[PDB]
Amino acid sequence: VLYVGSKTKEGVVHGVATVAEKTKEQVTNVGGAVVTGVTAVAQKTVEGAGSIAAATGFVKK
Amino acid sequence: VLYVGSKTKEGVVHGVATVAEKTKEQVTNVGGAVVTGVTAVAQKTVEGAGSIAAATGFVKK
Amino acid sequence: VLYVGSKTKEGVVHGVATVAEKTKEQVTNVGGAVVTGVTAVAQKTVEGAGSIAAATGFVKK
Amino acid sequence: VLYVGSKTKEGVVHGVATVAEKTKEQVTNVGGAVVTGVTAVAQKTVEGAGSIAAATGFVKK
Amino acid sequence: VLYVGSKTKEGVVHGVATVAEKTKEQVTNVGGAVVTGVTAVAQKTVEGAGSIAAATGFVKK
Amino acid sequence: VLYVGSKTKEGVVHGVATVAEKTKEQVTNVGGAVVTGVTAVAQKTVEGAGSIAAATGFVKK
Repeated sequence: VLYVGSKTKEGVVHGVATVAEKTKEQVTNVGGAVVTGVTAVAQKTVEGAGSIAAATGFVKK
Repeated sequence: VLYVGSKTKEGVVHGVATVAEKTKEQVTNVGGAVVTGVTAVAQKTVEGAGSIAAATGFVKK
Repeated sequence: VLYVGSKTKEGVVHGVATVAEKTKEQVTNVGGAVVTGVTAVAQKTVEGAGSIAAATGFVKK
Repeated sequence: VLYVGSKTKEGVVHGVATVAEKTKEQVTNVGGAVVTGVTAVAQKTVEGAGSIAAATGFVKK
Repeated sequence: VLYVGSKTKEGVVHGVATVAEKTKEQVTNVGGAVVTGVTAVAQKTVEGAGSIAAATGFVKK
Repeated sequence: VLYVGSKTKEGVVHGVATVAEKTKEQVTNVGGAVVTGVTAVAQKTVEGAGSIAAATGFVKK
């Protein structure tokens, strides 16, 4: 009947500092799924499936 | 009946600092799915499936 | 009937500092699922399955 | 007689990532010297005095 | 007679990540010297006095 | 006569990650010297006095 939600945070990312000094970064994929280098991600889902970094090789049916 | 949501945050990203010094970055994909280098992403879904960095090799049916 | 949620946090990441000095980073995938390098991720799901870094080789049916 | 200096670094700063979330930052100075917030500074001096963040109240003579 | 200095580093700073979440930062100085918040600084001096964060109240002579 | 210095490091700082969550940081100085918060500093001096974070109240002469 009454909802006084104030300064609420849901799925929040803040204050991130990153440094990546790589001389060689290589990815080789053959028929699959590769997810690499996810940083500072936020989301909110209502009545649904919520993935961030989800890999699936294949779905044979 | 009453909703007084104030200063609410849902799926929020802020204050991000990144440095990437790479001499060589290489990706090789053959028939699959490759997701690389997602940074500072935010979203909100209502009554739906919400992905951010989702890879799927293939869907054979 | 009454909900006075104030300064609530649900699925929150903040204050992260990272340094990655790698001379060579290599990934080789053949028909599967590889998830690498997830950092500073937050999410909130309501009535749904919530994954962050979920890998599945394949789903044969 | 011979100097084959190669890829030499002297006074070098690189790859810096910073985040500063401050709600209130205040400085009050009365007759002195205040140095605040030096970041990612580099220099090289030859036959001279080299300061970066040097404060001196006063020099009465 | 011969100097083959190669890939030499002298006074070098690299790969720094910092996060500072401060609600209130205050400095009050009366007739002195205050040095605050030096980060990721590098220098090289030859035949001279090298300071980075040096404070001196006063020099009465 | 011969100097084959290779990959030499002198006064080097690298790979530093810092997080500072302070609710209130206060400094009060009256006629002296205050040095606060030095981080990731490097230097090299040749034939000279090298200080990094040196405080001196005063020099009366």
